Order: sequence, then structure tokens, then C-alpha cells
Amino acid sequence: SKPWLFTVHGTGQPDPLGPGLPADTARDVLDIYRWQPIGNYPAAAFPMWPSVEKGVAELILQIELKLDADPYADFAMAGYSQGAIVVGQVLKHHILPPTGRLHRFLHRLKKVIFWGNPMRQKGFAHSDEWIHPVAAPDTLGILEDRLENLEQYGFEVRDYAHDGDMYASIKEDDLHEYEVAIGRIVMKASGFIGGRDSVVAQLIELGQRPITEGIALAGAIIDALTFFARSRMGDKWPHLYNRYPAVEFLRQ
Repeated sequence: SKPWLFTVHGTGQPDPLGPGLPADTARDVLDIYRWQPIGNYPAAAFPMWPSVEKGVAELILQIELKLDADPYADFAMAGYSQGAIVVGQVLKHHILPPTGRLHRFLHRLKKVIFWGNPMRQKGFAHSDEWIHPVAAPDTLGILEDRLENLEQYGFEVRDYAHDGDMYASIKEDDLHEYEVAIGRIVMKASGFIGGRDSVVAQLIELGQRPITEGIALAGAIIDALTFFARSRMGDKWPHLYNRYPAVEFLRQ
């Protein structure tokens, strides 16, 4: 029957139906897919990880709903930036594992799309046929919990990533460089100050350099992530993507 398309926006777009790469895409294939935008998802720049957890919970919930309702319906997923983390977490830890909550839907998953993916598998990337060069072969997602062995499954994946989009394309050798580590800290933190998962708690565990230096860099990274999330800039930056190859992908 009519397949389902689940979409998760990138940082800064808390409106499921609002403008943005995954929703724009869904709107270009509504003649072949049914569309379920993922809400209850703050798409927050910081703290991001709690935002990710909400998006993950909602994506899992919705998948179960639509797919239990129509057993003959296959599905696809599409996520951008923070949205790519949400889709990536659901795939890796809820669909793929032999006892994952969504594992019974694995045989029904046909296509997954990531743009600007912090969990992007090493050396796995596709061009968006645009003004930016595809991410290089020795780069991967910044996050340590990243996708692996995607080519080993029946579904097909598109992971669009530009060099210049650093968190989507870190060089393997740079993975534990200080600036990179603090970037990972910011993305995983529950908040700046608070419990075991705060930026400050993580900075202490990291060590290497004075705490004050780590606080300052974390702040500056947060100021920049916020700048991308909620600021009118041009439409030709590397963290942005042309959605059409992904459209021609969904359309098969």
C-alpha cells in the first residue's frame, strides 16, 4: 500500500510542518508517500541531547502507530542535522538490533535519508548535486555512537554530507582533538551546569586544559550553533543541502 515517510527537522525548526530540508522533501513526494512529520521535538541547539531524546521517542511512537495500522505499508525515514541523529538513533538502536523495539519492522524499511549527519558512518556519503563537494573518504560523523555496516542491510540509505560541514565530516585522525572533543561534549550534554552529564562535569572528565578554557570554547560553540539555528544568513553555506537528489531517491 501507500508507504509512510517519517521526517525529523534539523536544529532550530520545532514545527514539524514548517520549512526545512526533510519537510520540504516530503512535500515533493506526497503523491507516492504518506507523510508523518515528527513533533513533540524541540529541535533545540542547546541542550541538544535532551532534544534528541524527545525526537527519538516520538519517531519510535509514530512508526509503531502507522505501521501497525497498515501491515502492508513499507516505510522510509528522513532527518537533517539534529534530525539525522534522531533517525540514526532509531535505526541503529531500535530497528537493527535483534531485540530492538522496532526490529519487526526492519523488513519493511526501504529507504533512509540523512543530511548533515553527526552519526554518519565512516566513508559513507552521497553528493547533493549542488555547489558543495561531497565529504571526503577519510571522514565520518563526530559522534562516537555512529552508524556502521549500513551496506550490509536490505534497505537503501542516502547520507548527504559536505566537506565544510565538520560535525558530519570529521577526519578520523582528528577524532580526539580537544576542539572536537568539546564539540561532542556540547552535543551530548544535559545542560551546562548540573548533573553527571553537564558540560562542566564532562569538561572535568576530559581534563587536558584548564576548565576555564573549556568553558569558554563550549560557550562559543553554543553561540555558533545558535547562530545557525535562529539567524537569517545566506542559502549557500556548507551545512545546507540541495534536496532534489533525495527527492529522486524517494521517488525511486
